[PDB]
Amino acid sequence: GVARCVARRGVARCVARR
Repeated sequence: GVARCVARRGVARCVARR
């Protein structure tokens, strides 16, 4: 449920984790 945007080598990856 937690939409987390993580910067992965410049790329902004928004993934929902629980």
